[PDB]
Amino acid sequence: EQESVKEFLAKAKEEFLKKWESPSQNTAQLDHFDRIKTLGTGSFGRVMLVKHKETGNHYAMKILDKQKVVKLKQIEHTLNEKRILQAVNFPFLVKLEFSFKDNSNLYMVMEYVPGGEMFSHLRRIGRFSEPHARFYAAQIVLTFEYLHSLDLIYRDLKPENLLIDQQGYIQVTDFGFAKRVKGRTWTLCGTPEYLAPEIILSKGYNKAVDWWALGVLIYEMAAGYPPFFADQPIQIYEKIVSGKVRFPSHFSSDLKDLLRNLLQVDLTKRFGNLKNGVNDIKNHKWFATTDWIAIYQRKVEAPFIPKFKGPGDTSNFDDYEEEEIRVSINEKCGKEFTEF
Ligand SMILES: NC(=O)c1ccccc1
Ligand SMILES: NC(=O)c1ccccc1
Repeated sequence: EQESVKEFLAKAKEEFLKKWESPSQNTAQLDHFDRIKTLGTGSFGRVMLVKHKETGNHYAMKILDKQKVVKLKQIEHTLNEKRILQAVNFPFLVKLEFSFKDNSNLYMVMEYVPGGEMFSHLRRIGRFSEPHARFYAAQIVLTFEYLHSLDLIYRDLKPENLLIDQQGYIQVTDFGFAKRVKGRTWTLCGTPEYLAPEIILSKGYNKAVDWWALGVLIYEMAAGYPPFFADQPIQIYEKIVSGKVRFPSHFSSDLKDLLRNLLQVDLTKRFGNLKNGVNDIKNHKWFATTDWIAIYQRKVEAPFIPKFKGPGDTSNFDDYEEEEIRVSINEKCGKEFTEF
């Protein structure tokens, strides 16, 4: 690799480790914000559009219920999420601006991206052309090069976690499954359609699972649907481990070849996990038109720009029941979340 890239990644790791070793804590509080709208929901939390009352800035606030995190055995994962997010810095990662906790909840306040999820745009248009899919894929390749060099595995690549910003670039959100890992890790987590075979088979796995997920994402972007689909998860898992994928006829030969090497069931043969690491992907003929430095510098004109009216527009997100956000008079799970 060019020394310029080596030195960049050395500095990136230095800066990450300084924040990793001394995480920021308790940098705002709930009554600093006005609640605007629910942007998304899950089994143990929600994401809200909020406005800071003194500055007028909008943010997306992820709120996790401590008692539900405990019950759903997500304690370590939520601590990972916040500790990693407060320590990273890359053009295609959403920025965490504040974090704090109270008697009931954990709070992560991040930059609001009004363009919405790639998922919505993909389903609205049907599929992306190869150039369009390649523009997004290149950003994920660089983001994984960054994360993996910090010994981080992402573990939740899917279109819902990729927001499209005002310049049409990706900002990856939701680090709920991200983890700092030297060697292997074992937790069953992710989203079924995107799981690598070695996760399904309960092996000790590594960063190669992210490269598998990139194969799934590129396939889904270019086809309009993911390569392994079924009504039951077990049926999805049978397809994933089988080593069989069918490509639409409109796929280019270069795209098929790249995907066979990312969707390689044998992790020891999968692109991104060989001796040349990420460069087997960056040098593949499907990426021959990609100017990697220009992508990093956000100098490439994007395939499209989401339509939105301003930093408070929620039109690109959908409508959810507006539920109360209660804070108990008594502290819950204090010990479990001491480090948050
Ligand atoms: N009540 C509040 O201050 C609040 C602010 C933001 C989100 C939810 C609640
Ligand atoms: N950062 C955001 O704008 C965001 C929006 C919705 C869900 C998650 C994050």
